[PDB]
Amino acid sequence: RMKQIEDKLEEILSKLYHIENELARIKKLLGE
Amino acid sequence: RMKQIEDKLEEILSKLYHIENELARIKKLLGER
Amino acid sequence: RMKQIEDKLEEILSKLYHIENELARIKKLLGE
Amino acid sequence: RMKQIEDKLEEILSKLYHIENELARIKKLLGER
Repeated sequence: RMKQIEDKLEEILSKLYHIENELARIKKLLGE
Repeated sequence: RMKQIEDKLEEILSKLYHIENELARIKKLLGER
Repeated sequence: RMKQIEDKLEEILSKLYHIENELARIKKLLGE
Repeated sequence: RMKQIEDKLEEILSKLYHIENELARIKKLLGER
């Protein structure tokens, strides 16, 4: 059951990368 | 405990989609203003 | 080794709650 | 795989502290402006 966990974790990370890109766009809209 | 883990996984995944959608609304609000 | 994982997961969640509070403060500073 | 899991846990935990700190800088920037 490691693999079903690792799978979700990968998916979790990928959300965090997508969040980082939302915050890159936002920081630029903000003048930083 | 695996069920518990798996709940916790999902609960994290939901707060992530919620986070992403509150960011995406902030982003739209700054892009149109 | 479930418990060492569940532990980190709890900790992960707690970060996400803290992020939500950062975004509550920010949304109000933004007029929403 | 547990080592892999444990790496992945930590990698998520780092992007979380990084996320939190970029939010905290945005928050300061809007509170002082």
